[PDB]
Amino acid sequence: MKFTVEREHLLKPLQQVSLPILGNLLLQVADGTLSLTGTDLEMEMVARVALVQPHEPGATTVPARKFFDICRGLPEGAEIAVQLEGERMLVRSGRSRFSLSTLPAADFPNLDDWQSEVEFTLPQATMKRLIEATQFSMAHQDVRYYLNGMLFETEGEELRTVATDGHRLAVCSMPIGQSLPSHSVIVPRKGVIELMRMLDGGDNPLRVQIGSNNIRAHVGDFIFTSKLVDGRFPDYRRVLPKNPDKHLEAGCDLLKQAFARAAILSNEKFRGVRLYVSENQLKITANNPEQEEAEEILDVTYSGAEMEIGFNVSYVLDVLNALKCENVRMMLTDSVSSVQIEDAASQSAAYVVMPMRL
Amino acid sequence: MKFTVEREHLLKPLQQVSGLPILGNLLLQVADGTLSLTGTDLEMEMVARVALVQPHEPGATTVPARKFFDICRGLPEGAEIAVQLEGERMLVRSGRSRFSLSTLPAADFPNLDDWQSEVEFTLPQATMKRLIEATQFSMAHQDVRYYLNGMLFETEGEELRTVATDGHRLAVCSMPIGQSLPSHSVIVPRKGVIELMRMLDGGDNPLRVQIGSNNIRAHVGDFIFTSKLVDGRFPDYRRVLPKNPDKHLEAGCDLLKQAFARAAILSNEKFRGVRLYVSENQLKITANNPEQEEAEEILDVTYSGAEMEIGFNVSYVLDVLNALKCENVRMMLTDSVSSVQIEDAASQSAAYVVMPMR
Ligand SMILES: [Ca+2]
Ligand SMILES: [Ca+2]
Ligand SMILES: [Ca+2]
Ligand SMILES: [Ca+2]
Ligand SMILES: [Ca+2]
Ligand SMILES: [Ca+2]
Ligand SMILES: [Ca+2]
Repeated sequence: MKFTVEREHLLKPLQQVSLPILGNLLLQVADGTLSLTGTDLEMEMVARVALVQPHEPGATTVPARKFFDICRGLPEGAEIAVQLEGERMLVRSGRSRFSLSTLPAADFPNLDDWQSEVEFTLPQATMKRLIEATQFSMAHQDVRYYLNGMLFETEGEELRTVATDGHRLAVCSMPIGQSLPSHSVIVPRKGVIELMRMLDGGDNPLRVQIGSNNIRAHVGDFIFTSKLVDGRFPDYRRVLPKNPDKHLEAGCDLLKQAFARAAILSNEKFRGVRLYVSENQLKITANNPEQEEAEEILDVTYSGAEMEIGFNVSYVLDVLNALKCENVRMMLTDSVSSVQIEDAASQSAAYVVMPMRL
Repeated sequence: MKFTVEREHLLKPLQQVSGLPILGNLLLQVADGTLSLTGTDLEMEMVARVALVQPHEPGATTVPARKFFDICRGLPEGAEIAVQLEGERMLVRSGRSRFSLSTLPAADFPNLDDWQSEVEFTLPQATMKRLIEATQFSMAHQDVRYYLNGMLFETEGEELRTVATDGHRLAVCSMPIGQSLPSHSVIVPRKGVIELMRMLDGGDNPLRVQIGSNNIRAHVGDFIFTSKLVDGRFPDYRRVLPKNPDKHLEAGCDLLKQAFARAAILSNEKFRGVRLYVSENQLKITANNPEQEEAEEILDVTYSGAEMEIGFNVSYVLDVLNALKCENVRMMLTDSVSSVQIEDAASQSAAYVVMPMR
C-alpha cells in the first residue's frame, strides 16, 4: 500500500473520521482512491480522497490521533508519502520521517449490513438548521435511554426534529419538497453531533437513507452511518400547549439580557423566575434563599389579560440563545400551563418550557 | 452610603478587584468623593479607586463580589448605576433594572497587617509584562519546596530580574529600569504573579513598586495590589547557567519548534524523551516510544563545534521555544551529561536552562 497526498487533502477527511483498533483508522487504497474509516462500533465515518499521484493498492490501520497529529504538524501544503513496511506504516515529508504501528485491516470492524427503506435529499443548510434548532434540548445520559438522542420524523413533504430531556422540549420542521412516508427514528446523541460536524457549510446536497435500525448520511466525499436508538420517543404534539390565547412579542436580545440579569439572583439549583404580564409591559422577578431580589421591567407588545407565570430561567435563556433572531413570541395560557416560544418571524421552530409555582 | 456611577467607570475596577464567606465579598467605601473597592484572600489585596463626580453620601459595606460584577457587566452599554445601602441590603438601580444584594458589615472585612516600604522603583508596564511572560512558565506546580511555586524578583545595579524554576528547567530575564537599586530579592507567590500580570492594561500608565520585608505592592493608574511574600532560599541562577557552554547552535525558532513538536508525538507519553545529534551545520532530532514507533527530523542549522548527542524532555524544550517570541534561537551546549542554555539569538535579556535526560 502506497500513496502520496497533499497535507490539506488529508486534514479534513482526518478530522471527519476521528479496544485499540477503535483508536485506529482503516486506510484503503483502491481504484484511484484513498478511503479512511473511523468507527466506535455504534457509528462509522468513511472519507474518500482522490489520488492524483502514483499509488499502490492495499489496506492497513494506523493510530488515528498520532497520524492526525503528524499530518497537522507538518508544514502547510507539504506532500505526504505513505507506504506500508512490515508491521509498520512509514510516513515521510521533506526530511521528517515517521514509523507508526499498524493493526491488520482484516481486524477492522464493520457495522452490520442493512437495507435502506426511506430516502431523501435536502440542502445541507436545511439539515444544519433542523439539528441546531433542537440539539441543546437532548438529554445527555438519562436512564430513559431513548431521550439521549434526537427524533427525526418525516411527514408529507417535511422533515422534523424533536429533542427533549423530559423537562423542556424543542421542535423544528422544514419542508424539503419531496413526498415522504410517515416515519420517525431516534438518532443517538453522539451520532447527531457527528452528523452535524460533517456538514461543512457548502453546496454539496445531503442524501439521507434510513433503515429499520440504521441511518446513513452522504455528503460529497463523506459517508456517515449510525445505529438508531431502539426505543419509543415521546409525542411532541401532547407537549405543545393546546391553543394558547395570550401572545407577547419582544426584542430577543432585550428579553435575553433582562432574563440573564434576573437569573443572577435566582435559586442556583432550581432557577425559578416569575413573569408579570400587563398591557405592553413585562416584569421579571427573581429571588434566592439569601432573600436577594432582582426586578426587570421592559416594554413589550401585549394586549391580553393580566397574568403571572414562573419558569426555569436556564431553560428560557437556552431557547433565547438558540433563536438568535430579532424578535421573539412567547405564547401563554395561564400560571399552571407551559409556554411556547418562537421566533416572532417564523413558526419553523418551537420551544416548550414547563410552568413553575414560585 | 450612596453613589451614582457610569457602568463604564465601574466595570474594569470590578473586574480587577473581583478576579470566612466575607472573602467572597467586596468592600465598598465612599469617602472624600472617592469610591474604593477592595477584594482580598488574606494573602493578597486589590484596591481600586473611582472618582465620584455625581452626588454621593459616605459609608462602607461589603457585597458578594461575583454577583455585583455580573449585574454590572450584564447591564447595557452606557448604563448609569445608582447604589444605596438600605438597612442590610445594597440596592442597585439602573434604568428599570433593580437589584437587592445581601451585605456583610465593613467592620468584618479583613485587613493585611501594616508594613513599611524598604525598596522602591518605577518601571514601564511593558517591562513588567516582559519580565513575567519570559519566565512564568518555568515556575514549579505544587512542589513541596514552596518557594519554587512562586517567582523571584531581584534588584541588582539598575536591573530588575525575574527567575523561575522547578528544579528541572530554569528561566531568567533581566531588564534595565534606569534607577540605582539596592541588591535585594523577594519571592512572589504564584497567585500574586498572576495578579501582577492581570493589572497591566497595556497603556502608558507606569508601574510603581514598593517592597517590604514581607510584602510587595504595585501601583498602576487608580489600582493598588498588595501581596504577601514567600519565605525560603530561592536557588541562584548564576550557579545554574553553564560555566562555559561554548558549542553554539543557531536555528530558526519556529522551524526548530515545529520539528520538536512533530518528534514529540512519538516520544514516551510520561517521560517525553527526545535525542539530539549535533554535527556540522546539521541537527537531527529522534524520538521513540515503548510501542517501537519512531520519529526523525533533520534540519539545517549553523553549527561549527564538535559533534555530540544529548537527550531532553521535549516538553521543556517546547516551553522555551514558545516563550521565545523571536526569529532565531541559540542553543549553547557543553556535553551529553550537562544542561543546555537557550536564548534568542538576537538578545541576551532572557536565558533558559534545561537539564539533560539519560
Ligand atoms: Ca502552501
Ligand atoms: Ca405535517
Ligand atoms: Ca410521521
Ligand atoms: Ca457551488
Ligand atoms: Ca428589588
Ligand atoms: Ca539575564
Ligand atoms: Ca526518544
